[PDB]
Amino acid sequence: SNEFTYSYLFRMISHEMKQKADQKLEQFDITNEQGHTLGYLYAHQQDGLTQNDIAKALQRTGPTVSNLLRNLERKKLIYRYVDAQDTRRKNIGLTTSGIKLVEAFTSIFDEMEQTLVSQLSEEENEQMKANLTKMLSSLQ
Amino acid sequence: SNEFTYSYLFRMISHEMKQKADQKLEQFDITNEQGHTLGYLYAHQQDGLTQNDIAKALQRTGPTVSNLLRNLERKKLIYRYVDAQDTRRKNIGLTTSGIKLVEAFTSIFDEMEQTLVSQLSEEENEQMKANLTKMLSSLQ
Ligand SMILES: CC[n+]1c(-c2ccccc2)c2cc(N)ccc2c2ccc(N)cc21
Ligand SMILES: CC[n+]1c(-c2ccccc2)c2cc(N)ccc2c2ccc(N)cc21
Ligand SMILES: [K+]
Ligand SMILES: [K+]
Repeated sequence: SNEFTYSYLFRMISHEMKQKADQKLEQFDITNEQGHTLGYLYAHQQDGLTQNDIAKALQRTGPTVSNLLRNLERKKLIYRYVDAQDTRRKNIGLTTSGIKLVEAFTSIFDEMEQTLVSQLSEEENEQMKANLTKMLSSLQ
Repeated sequence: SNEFTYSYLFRMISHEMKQKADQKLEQFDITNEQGHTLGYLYAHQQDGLTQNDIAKALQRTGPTVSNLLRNLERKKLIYRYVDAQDTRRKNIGLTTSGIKLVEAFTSIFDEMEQTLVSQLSEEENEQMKANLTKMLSSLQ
């Protein structure tokens, strides 16, 4: 409808999506930082990740990353295994519970997006995302 | 672009609009409640508003409204004048500084909206607002 400002519609949609996601998030009890770490591992552990690599990629310091990985390992969401190429070296990866956790978190957003996408045709979705991007561009 | 989720675009646009509005808002130093009161007065003072009317419309109690109007009157943003129809009665309205303040606040959003609207054609804007409303509908 034309009775609403873009500000209102965007505020409400964003608020609602946030509320749903948050209500879904309160049962993980894991840190934002740790969530980002687990997601990075989900996306890149096939590269054989070391602590330093995680530090660089996360743009955090070594001891902070150490703290995170220590806490995640305590929770049994990650583990360290001997490198297949070089048995001298160790790599960090997800455990089963970690993979499950990342997939759940991600499924929340994938389902939300799919819900939104299914309301419009492919062309309508394409036009919508393009106009949204133009608008945001107009906001910077 | 299709590389972004609706969640991202809506979060960013809403965040940005919020940041701009807030940065514009920090120089009024007046309450949210008082802002709403002043806006209601801007929209309806021609009806000859009484304290009770404001209470009903704002869905607040009498003494709370009294507190608000007391503070607004202290700041010289509102005033009480004798009713033209019934000199027995008094009405609440904006002063000059109040009208100016409401117009400034409102101009922030009108300008923001106009900025957003000018990026798209009228048909594009109409389609966009309609799809946004459908989507929000899909979120409730
Ligand atoms: C970095 C995004 N992010 C956030 C997050 C951090 C800050 C603000 C907003 C959301 C997050 C927040 C909570 N509570 C739980 C899990 C995650 C998470 C999990 C995985 C991932 N790949 C990114 C994640
Ligand atoms: C009621 C909207 N609202 C809010 C507001 C309140 C709560 C949350 C968000 C914005 C507001 C917040 C500040 N700081 C200053 C002025 C106003 C305002 C002013 C006029 C109006 N007609 C509505 C107004
Ligand atoms: K790895
Ligand atoms: K009045």
